[PDB]
Amino acid sequence: IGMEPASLKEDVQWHLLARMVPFVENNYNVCELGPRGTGKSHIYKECSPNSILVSGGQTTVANLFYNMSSRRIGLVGLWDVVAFDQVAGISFKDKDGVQIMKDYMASGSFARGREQMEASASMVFVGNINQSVESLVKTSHLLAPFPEAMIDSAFFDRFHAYIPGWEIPKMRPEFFTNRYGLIVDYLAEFFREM
Amino acid sequence: ANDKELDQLLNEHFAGRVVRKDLTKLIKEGANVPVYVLEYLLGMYCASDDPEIIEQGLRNVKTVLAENYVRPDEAEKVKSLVRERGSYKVIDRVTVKLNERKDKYEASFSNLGIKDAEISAGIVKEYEKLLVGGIWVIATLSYYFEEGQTSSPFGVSLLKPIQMPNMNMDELFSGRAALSTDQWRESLIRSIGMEPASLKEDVQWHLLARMVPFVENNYNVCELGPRGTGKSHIYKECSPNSILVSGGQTTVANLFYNMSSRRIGLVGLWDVVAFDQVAGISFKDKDGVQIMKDYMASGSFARGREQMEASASMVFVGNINQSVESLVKTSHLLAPFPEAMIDSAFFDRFHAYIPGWEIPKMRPEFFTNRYGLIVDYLAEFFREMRKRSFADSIEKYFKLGNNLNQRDVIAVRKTVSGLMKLLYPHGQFNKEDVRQCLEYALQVRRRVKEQLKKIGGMEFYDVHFSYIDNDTLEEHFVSVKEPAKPGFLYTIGLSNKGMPGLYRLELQVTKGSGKLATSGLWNSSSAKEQVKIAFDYFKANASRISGGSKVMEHDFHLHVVELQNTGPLSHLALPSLVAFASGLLGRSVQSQMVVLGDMSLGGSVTPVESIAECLQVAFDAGAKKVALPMSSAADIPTIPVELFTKFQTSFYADPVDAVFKGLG
Repeated sequence: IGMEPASLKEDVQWHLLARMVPFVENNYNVCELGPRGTGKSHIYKECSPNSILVSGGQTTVANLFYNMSSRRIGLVGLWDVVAFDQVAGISFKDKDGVQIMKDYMASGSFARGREQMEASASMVFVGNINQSVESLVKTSHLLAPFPEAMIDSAFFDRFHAYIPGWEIPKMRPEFFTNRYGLIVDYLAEFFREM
Repeated sequence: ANDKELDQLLNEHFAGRVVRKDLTKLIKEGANVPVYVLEYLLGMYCASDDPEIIEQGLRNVKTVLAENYVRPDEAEKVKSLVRERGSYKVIDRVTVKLNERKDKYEASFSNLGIKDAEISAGIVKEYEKLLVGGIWVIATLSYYFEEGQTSSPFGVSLLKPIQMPNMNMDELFSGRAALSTDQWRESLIRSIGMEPASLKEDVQWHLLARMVPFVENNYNVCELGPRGTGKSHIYKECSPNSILVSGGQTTVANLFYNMSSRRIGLVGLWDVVAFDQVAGISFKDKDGVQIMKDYMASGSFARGREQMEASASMVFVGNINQSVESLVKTSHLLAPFPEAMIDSAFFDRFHAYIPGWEIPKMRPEFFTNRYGLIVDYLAEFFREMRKRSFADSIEKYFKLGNNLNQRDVIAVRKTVSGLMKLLYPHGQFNKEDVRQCLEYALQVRRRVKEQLKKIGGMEFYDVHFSYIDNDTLEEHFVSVKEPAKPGFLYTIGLSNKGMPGLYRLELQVTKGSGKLATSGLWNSSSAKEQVKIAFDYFKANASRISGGSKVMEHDFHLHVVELQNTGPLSHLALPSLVAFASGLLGRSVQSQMVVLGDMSLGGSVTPVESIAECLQVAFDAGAKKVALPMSSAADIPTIPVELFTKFQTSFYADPVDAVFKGLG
């Protein structure tokens, strides 16, 4: 991925491995919240062609899942990993978007219109930390940076992991390895075939 | 031991057609090939239950599904392997159509993208399910191309179904007849994954009520219960032919008819449609409530330029947060429904209320791990069973009571037909089983009728659901487990049979023209005439009793509710007159009074016949007060004084004095 194993502690290496876990698991929903500059999204935009990053926070339900007009499957049918960056920006025009998301990430398939479609895409929520971890624990829940529209126990309970984005240090050149590494899409196709 | 005998019975009469359930969740994960495919594959390979047999079958199933599955995006790649190698095994959903222009059988693969594969007549005639909705199969696709040919070079050489190929009526009915009713019921309960031995028999009947919608065409039912009672699992994972409208935001364009696309809504594609989280139901279009009313009324709804018929059965699954008794005393149990649909006629549509509170929360001792029916098997069982009808089986043994009008008759008939189809598909059944299914149907219908009563007032008061035996002519009354207002009182009297009974009289007074109407008098002409005499006395004595209230300017209806099932009551003049006085003056009758005796048109009161049993009933009723004529004073010594000691007795001189004693 370009990180230096010798320059990182073993726990941070485990966290980075947890970052790539979704690439091998079908319908893996994972949420990571971490400080800026910690290289959260680099793995999701540079290190894999089977992963897509959705920025801007505003995206339509049909675009992700299935279009009534064009009768074609959405992003979940096209990429192995779908990653929502800047989770604070997540907003849906339809109110059922949250419900259809919940059904999808619960069952791996969604019934929209008259038809139920399967999808093995794994969903990731990458967000920025604004306040210290101790203060966040004392005053609120760690999932606070999600907008109020999706702050729900049922919505969060489908999540399988909350990655400690604070534990990984902010990206610095000594963290960027310069040794021999596996080919990027070699590793990506490895992930796909596993 | 009995469950083991059930296993051998299933293996004898459902060979390769049933399977256990723990392996299903073991292989569940999230990979592919939906659950019924998995469990049919388990049933075909894993025959016995030797630990080695079980484990090897599991490993074989997993390795086969992991080796011969094809994902869509790589499908073209597979084609090349077919071309260069000449033959290749693939797992795919195949659907077969007859090309009459070429007069050949043309199979299409949903994932591979082949739309014109050639398939032999023998294979398609072997598995008729290829011609219905397409099935996941393992196929050895072969490639053979000729220059200038018109037929597609891709042909199917070998095809093995990973799903069920067929269901036979005769072996099905024979296997059902091979088991007892309790055994069959527990078999179906285990089929969903529930352990019947961990659930009470009444919970088993409620579970069967849950499967009732799948088997009866155009069946409306509502079930409200606490969180985690397992309401939605049946309607989501236990049927490929049912749908659960999530989010509450359903549009009549999406639900009934999208006139933009000229396409019928959901009600045309699924056998069961269920609304979870009923409180969240909100219709953007105003027609939603009325279109649902009409569809439940007929099963056919008019939209745009066409009348469309649909047989989808409608289920309303809801969550209750408060205790049962709180909603019972403070509200109606149909409270969770949104205010927009809280209407008498809308809930009049419903054929049954399932008591979700009586359902205990799921806990793996409730989850069976024994042999069960295949979910695909049971679902297509329901689908086939929908074509039949046992609704006329009720007339052979019982007749319905007069308190159920046409719609209540329709609802109970549909429910009894559904239970008959579930428990006795073979068509042979006894009079006791008809009794049981009929009484359950009457319970749920009466529950709905009580809710309609509480919501709408007068027009749903006839809630005394009962059924009469054809042979013994005995009537059985069935009920539900779960400062009197003016015009409300109690009376004790001998029935037509001469036995003492207590009855509640309820008078509703509105503005009108002085008319009087009666209900709940068991069509007794003498009782109606007693009521008419009482009202004539009330009109004649309006000045004496009311002191100015006009009887002529108001309309009155009085209803009789029987509490002890003693029979029809004849003498009603005095209680009716007391009801008139209480309702018109708006003064509550004093608590725990029973109005007794009868009065003639001239105002003469009659002694209470068998005053001893009447006052004993008053004691047993929880009363503390008695209103009695002076003619029953000579009957005072005939009762022990200790029985009198629990009442504060108030005698009266005339019916007007009876009014004064009652109102205080």
